[PDB]
Amino acid sequence: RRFQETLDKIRKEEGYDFAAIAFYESNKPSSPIKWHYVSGNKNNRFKLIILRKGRGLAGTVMKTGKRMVIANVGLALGPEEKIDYPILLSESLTAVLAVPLWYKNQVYGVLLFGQRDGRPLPKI
Ligand SMILES: [Cl-]
Repeated sequence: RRFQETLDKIRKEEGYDFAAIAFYESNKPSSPIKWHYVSGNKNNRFKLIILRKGRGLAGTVMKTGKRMVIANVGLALGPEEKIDYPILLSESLTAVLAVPLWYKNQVYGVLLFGQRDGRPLPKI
């Protein structure tokens, strides 16, 4: 599809190990947010991630409408506090960049880029 092919292209061209897109699961008022599309994923455990608004990497970006950058997960977060950003755990991400996706001044999704094994973030 359009989203999948765009996702694989940007991830490869930007020199990232992983990429994902989160959206609200449904139209329902108390709908959770979930990682819907992935590129460079090691497993399908990202599908176990259920985020309420304001929770996880996707929920935080969705709520604020502001990018989130973690240049070094090991320095920025305690190993125990990683459960608050579950994609970091299922995908063993060591650095992340998460940006809001906008449509007509409204955030509809979260685009995430991640590095593994201590590979630094390329220029943002
Ligand atoms: Cl997450």
